[PDB]
Amino acid sequence: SDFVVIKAVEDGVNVIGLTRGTDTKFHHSEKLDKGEVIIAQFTEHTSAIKVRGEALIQTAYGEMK
Amino acid sequence: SDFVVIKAVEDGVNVIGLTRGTDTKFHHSEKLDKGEVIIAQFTEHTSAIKVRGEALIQTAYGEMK
Amino acid sequence: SDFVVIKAVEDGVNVIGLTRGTDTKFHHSEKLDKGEVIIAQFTEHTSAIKVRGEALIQTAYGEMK
Amino acid sequence: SDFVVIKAVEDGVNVIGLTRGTDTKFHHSEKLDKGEVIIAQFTEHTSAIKVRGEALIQTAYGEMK
Amino acid sequence: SDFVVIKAVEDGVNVIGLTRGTDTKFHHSEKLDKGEVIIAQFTEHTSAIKVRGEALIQTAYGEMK
Amino acid sequence: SDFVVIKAVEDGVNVIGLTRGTDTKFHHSEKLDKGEVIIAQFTEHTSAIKVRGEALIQTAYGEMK
Amino acid sequence: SDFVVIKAVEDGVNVIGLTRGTDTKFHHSEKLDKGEVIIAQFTEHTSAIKVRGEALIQTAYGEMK
Amino acid sequence: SDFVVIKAVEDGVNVIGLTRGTDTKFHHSEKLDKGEVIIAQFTEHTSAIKVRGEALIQTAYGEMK
Amino acid sequence: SDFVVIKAVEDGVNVIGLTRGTDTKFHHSEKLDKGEVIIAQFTEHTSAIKVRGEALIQTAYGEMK
Amino acid sequence: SDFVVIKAVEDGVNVIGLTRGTDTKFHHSEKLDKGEVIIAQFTEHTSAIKVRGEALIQTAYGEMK
Amino acid sequence: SDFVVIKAVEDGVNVIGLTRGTDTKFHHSEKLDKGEVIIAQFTEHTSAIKVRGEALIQTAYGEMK
Amino acid sequence: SDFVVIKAVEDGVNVIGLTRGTDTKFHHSEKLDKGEVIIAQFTEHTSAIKVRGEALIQTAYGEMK
Ligand SMILES: N[C@@H](Cc1c[nH]c2ccccc12)C(=O)O
Ligand SMILES: N[C@@H](Cc1c[nH]c2ccccc12)C(=O)O
Ligand SMILES: N[C@@H](Cc1c[nH]c2ccccc12)C(=O)O
Ligand SMILES: N[C@@H](Cc1c[nH]c2ccccc12)C(=O)O
Ligand SMILES: N[C@@H](Cc1c[nH]c2ccccc12)C(=O)O
Ligand SMILES: N[C@@H](Cc1c[nH]c2ccccc12)C(=O)O
Ligand SMILES: N[C@@H](Cc1c[nH]c2ccccc12)C(=O)O
Ligand SMILES: N[C@@H](Cc1c[nH]c2ccccc12)C(=O)O
Ligand SMILES: N[C@@H](Cc1c[nH]c2ccccc12)C(=O)O
Ligand SMILES: N[C@@H](Cc1c[nH]c2ccccc12)C(=O)O
Ligand SMILES: N[C@@H](Cc1c[nH]c2ccccc12)C(=O)O
Ligand SMILES: N[C@@H](Cc1c[nH]c2ccccc12)C(=O)O
Ligand SMILES: N[C@@H](Cc1c[nH]c2ccccc12)C(=O)O
Ligand SMILES: N[C@@H](Cc1c[nH]c2ccccc12)C(=O)O
Ligand SMILES: N[C@@H](Cc1c[nH]c2ccccc12)C(=O)O
Ligand SMILES: N[C@@H](Cc1c[nH]c2ccccc12)C(=O)O
Ligand SMILES: N[C@@H](Cc1c[nH]c2ccccc12)C(=O)O
Ligand SMILES: N[C@@H](Cc1c[nH]c2ccccc12)C(=O)O
Ligand SMILES: N[C@@H](Cc1c[nH]c2ccccc12)C(=O)O
Ligand SMILES: N[C@@H](Cc1c[nH]c2ccccc12)C(=O)O
Ligand SMILES: N[C@@H](Cc1c[nH]c2ccccc12)C(=O)O
Ligand SMILES: N[C@@H](Cc1c[nH]c2ccccc12)C(=O)O
Ligand SMILES: N[C@@H](Cc1c[nH]c2ccccc12)C(=O)O
Ligand SMILES: N[C@@H](Cc1c[nH]c2ccccc12)C(=O)O
Repeated sequence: SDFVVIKAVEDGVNVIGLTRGTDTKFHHSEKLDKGEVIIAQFTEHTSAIKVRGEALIQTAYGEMK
Repeated sequence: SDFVVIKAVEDGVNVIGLTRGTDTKFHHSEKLDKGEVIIAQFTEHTSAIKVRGEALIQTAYGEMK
Repeated sequence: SDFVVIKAVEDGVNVIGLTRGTDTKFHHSEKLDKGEVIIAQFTEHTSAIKVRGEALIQTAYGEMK
Repeated sequence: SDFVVIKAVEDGVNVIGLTRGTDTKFHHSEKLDKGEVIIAQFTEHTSAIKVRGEALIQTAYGEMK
Repeated sequence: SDFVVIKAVEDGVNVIGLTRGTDTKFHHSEKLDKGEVIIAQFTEHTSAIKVRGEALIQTAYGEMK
Repeated sequence: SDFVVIKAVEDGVNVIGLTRGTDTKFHHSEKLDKGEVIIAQFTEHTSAIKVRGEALIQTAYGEMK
Repeated sequence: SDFVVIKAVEDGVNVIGLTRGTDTKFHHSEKLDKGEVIIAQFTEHTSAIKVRGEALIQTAYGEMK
Repeated sequence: SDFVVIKAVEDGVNVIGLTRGTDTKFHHSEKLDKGEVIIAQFTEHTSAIKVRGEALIQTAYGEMK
Repeated sequence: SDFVVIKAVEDGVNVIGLTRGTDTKFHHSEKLDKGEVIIAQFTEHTSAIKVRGEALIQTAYGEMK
Repeated sequence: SDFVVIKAVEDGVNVIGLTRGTDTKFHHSEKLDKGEVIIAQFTEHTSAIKVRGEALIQTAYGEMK
Repeated sequence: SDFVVIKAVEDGVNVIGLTRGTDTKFHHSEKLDKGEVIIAQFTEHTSAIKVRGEALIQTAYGEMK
Repeated sequence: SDFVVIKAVEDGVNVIGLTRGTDTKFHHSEKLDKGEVIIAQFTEHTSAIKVRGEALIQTAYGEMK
């Protein structure tokens, strides 16, 4: 399954999972400080991912700075 | 499934999910402040995505600035 | 499934879904103001998409300007 | 499924769906004025598409000017 | 399924569908005037396509002028 | 399925289908005059194709001149 | 299924089908005179093809002169 | 399945597996000293991976430094 | 299935099929005179092919002169 | 399945298999002397691989020196 | 299935099949004199191939000289 | 299935198969003298391969000298 790579360029970046289904709610958040990385899949329960704060993002479609 | 990457260049960007099926309405709007990103899939419930406001958008077919 | 990316270059763009099946009718029209984007799939209900107004379009086959 | 992208270069372009099956009949027509686009799939009902008038056409096999 | 793109360079181009099966005959002829285009699939009923008249032809294997 | 594109460079080209199975016989011969094209699939019935006369041929493997 | 393209560079080229199975026998031959072409598949009954005489041969692996 | 390659550039890197499902918890943290590498898959149990500390990361989408 | 293309550069080339299964023996030898070609598949009965004599050989992995 | 190639540049490299499943522990350590190589798959039992010591590592995503 | 191409550069090359399964034994050795080629698949019975003597080898991963 | 190509650059190279499953044991070794090659698959029984001694190794991921 598809995934995203998220690296914090500054402290306090939040990576938020949004629920799959008829409803769209916050189900989990991970905080990244500068330099920390999360590699996160889309899953049965997560169909959208929100990132708050300055991050470097890589997906199958390229880089989002 | 396919997805889209949307980064807000200005405050107040709305990323809107439109319902899959015979009927079409907005089922969710995620508001992004400047710099925030959403990576969102097409899903059982979402078959079109509308973006209002100045955003950087990436899909399987490249970039839309 | 395949999808199309449509960006309005000027106010008053309409993105129209045509019904899949023996009958062909417009089932939904989405208005886009300048700068707004819709990323829309072909679906069980939609097998053709009509775009009226000045728009930038991307598909698997490239760009229409 | 495969699809075609058709943009009218002049007013009065007609995009015509032809029936799949033993018989080949016109089952629907869409008119495009200058700059208007249709993105249309081949489907259960449609196995050939006819275009009358000056149009820019894109398919999986390239551009037909 | 595979398809062919045929554009008439002169009036009176005929695009002819030949029947799939043990027997081979012409089940349909679509006449194209100059500039008109047909995008036609191979199908349950059509396993060969004949073009008479001056036409620009595109397939999966490139162009035929 | 795989197909062949055949264009007659002179009058009197014949495109001949050979029967699939234990037995091999000509089941159909299509005459092509100069400039005429046939796009023909391999099928349940046809597992080899013979071309007589001066023709331009395209397949998945390239061009024969 | 895979196929081969065979063009006679001289008169009297023979293209011979060999049987699939425990036994390897000649089951059919086609004669090509100069310029004539056969496009022939491997099939349920043919698992090897022999060519006698000067021919230009194209397969998925390239050209054999 | 998809995997990640993580190399510690300094001592004290932690590679953390997050649980797949409705709940998201850290189920394992692997410490890496300078120069040590982990190559870790996404799995039935693990649907996101967090990396803390200065690390070189490679995925299908390229490198993070 | 995969195949090999073998052209005799000299008279007396032998193309030998070796049996698939626990036991290995030659089940067929096809003798090629200069210029003759065999295009031969791997099959239910043939899992290795031996060529004796000077031949030009092409496979999925390129040429062997 | 995916695999990794690991070559020891110094004596005492350990290649460690981590268990697939809810629990994570080290089920095997292969010690490599200088120049020795292990080519190791991900498997039913191994879903992460840890390398301690100076090694040259290759995976589907390139080299890690 | 995958295969290997082996050409003897000097007399006395041996191509040896090793048995698939819990046990590993030589089940067949084919001698190749200078210039002779074997194209051999991996099979139900053969899961490793040993080549002794000076040989040119081609596989999906390239050439060994 | 995936395979590896191993050529001995010096005498006395040992290629060792390690068992698939909960246990990781050596089940077979092949010795290669200078210039000798083994092409070995991963299999039901073998999920890791160890090489002792100076060898040239090729896999799907490139060359390991
Ligand atoms: N338990 C979550 C873990 C997860 C995966 N991707 C995420 C993105 C954001 C937050 C959490 C996650 C899930 O399986 O869906
Ligand atoms: N619950 C929504 C979440 C979602 C996915 N993609 C979206 C695009 C826009 C808005 C919401 C979404 C869904 O599963 O469909
Ligand atoms: N990328 C996957 C995510 C996924 C995993 N399991 C799922 C089950 C149902 C729907 C989606 C999923 C998909 O869109 O398919
Ligand atoms: N409810 C519509 C939403 C949609 C998808 N693509 C579209 C294109 C145009 C208009 C509406 C749509 C559907 O699932 O089919
Ligand atoms: N791209 C997928 C989206 C999707 C995921 N799960 C679905 C379930 C039903 C319909 C569509 C979906 C599709 O068109 O199929
Ligand atoms: N491009 C898809 C559209 C689609 C999604 N779900 C469907 C269900 C039925 C028919 C078509 C669809 C297709 O042609 O298959
Ligand atoms: N109802 C038509 C819609 C359509 C798709 N492609 C077309 C091309 C031309 C005209 C109509 C169409 C169908 O499903 O087949
Ligand atoms: N009814 C025809 C339509 C058609 C498709 N391709 C064609 C080519 C030529 C003529 C007609 C056709 C069919 O389904 O087969
Ligand atoms: N390109 C598709 C067109 C198609 C869509 N839905 C279909 C249903 C039946 C037959 C054909 C189709 C095909 O020929 O396969
Ligand atoms: N009825 C023939 C039509 C055909 C397809 N390819 C051909 C090539 C040559 C001659 C006839 C054909 C068939 O289905 O097989
Ligand atoms: N290219 C397709 C054409 C096709 C569509 N629907 C079919 C139904 C039966 C036979 C052929 C077809 C094929 O050879 O299969
Ligand atoms: N190229 C196809 C031709 C084909 C279409 N339908 C078939 C049915 C049976 C045998 C062959 C066919 C094949 O070799 O398979
Ligand atoms: N009836 C033969 C036709 C054929 C296909 N490929 C060939 C090559 C050589 C000779 C005959 C053939 C068959 O189906 O097998
Ligand atoms: N009857 C043999 C024909 C054959 C195919 N490939 C070969 C290679 C060598 C010799 C004979 C063959 C078979 O089906 O297997
Ligand atoms: N990348 C795989 C991970 C995986 C392996 N086995 C699984 C079983 C269930 C769910 C996920 C998995 C996936 O998303 O599918
Ligand atoms: N190239 C095909 C030829 C083929 C068609 N039908 C077959 C039936 C059995 C064996 C082979 C075939 C193959 O090797 O599979
Ligand atoms: N009977 C052997 C033939 C064979 C295939 N590849 C080989 C490599 C070496 C020796 C023999 C073979 C088998 O089917 O497995
Ligand atoms: N390349 C095919 C050869 C093959 C065709 N038909 C077969 C039947 C049984 C075994 C092998 C075959 C394979 O290894 O599978
Ligand atoms: N037992 C864990 C091992 C694992 C795989 N990938 C990981 C990433 C981080 C931490 C642990 C792991 C699992 O199968 O899921
Ligand atoms: N890469 C494979 C590893 C694997 C092999 N056999 C397995 C059995 C069960 C689970 C995983 C595996 C996978 O994730 O699927
Ligand atoms: N490369 C093939 C070899 C093979 C052919 N037939 C087989 C039957 C059983 C096991 C292996 C095979 C594989 O690993 O699958
Ligand atoms: N009998 C062993 C043969 C083998 C394949 N690859 C190997 C690598 C090393 C040693 C032995 C092997 C097996 O099937 O697994
Ligand atoms: N018995 C182990 C062998 C193994 C494969 N990959 C490994 C990586 C590290 C250590 C051991 C292994 C297994 O099948 O999983
Ligand atoms: N690369 C193969 C190895 C393999 C061959 N045969 C197998 C049987 C069972 C498990 C693994 C295999 C895989 O992991 O899929």
